[PDB]
Amino acid sequence: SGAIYVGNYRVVNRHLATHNDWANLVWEDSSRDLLVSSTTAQGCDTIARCDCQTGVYYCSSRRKHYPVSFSKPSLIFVEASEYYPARYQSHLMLAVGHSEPGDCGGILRCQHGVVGIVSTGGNGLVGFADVRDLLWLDEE
Ligand SMILES: NC(=O)[C@H]1CCCN(C(=O)CC2CSC2)C1
Ligand SMILES: [Zn+2]
Repeated sequence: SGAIYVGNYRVVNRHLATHNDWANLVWEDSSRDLLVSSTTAQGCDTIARCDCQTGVYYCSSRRKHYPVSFSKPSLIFVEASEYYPARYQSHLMLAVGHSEPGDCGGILRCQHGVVGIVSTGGNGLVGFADVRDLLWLDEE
């Protein structure tokens, strides 16, 4: 579990969104595994607006932050889950990290701010939903 709190937005994995998220919906995209809902209180996270391919992510199944190298956002095949059917998830970045279920949500960050949020993983893979192109998170 985990979310990004920027401005009056809460960014979560779409497959972990609550009823309150759906009832206060701003934007959702199943192909990216992302959902954004509105918040009453202002958040403290800042979104990175950069081209970093190195950063650090939080792994809840280890209680640890790990440094990682990650690929550029791309269309990657995601096998069948209890969450989605075989498809291609877009705007996904992969790294060698550990992951296990209970993982989605953890933040990936660089020196500029938040880059994205664990979304994929396994056999040593940990893939993350990029948010750096969502410029509207910084306003309104
Ligand atoms: N984004 C997806 O399609 C996910 C949905 C949940 C399951 N999934 C995973 O890769 C689970 C790993 C271990 S924590 C992430 C595919
Ligand atoms: Zn950066």
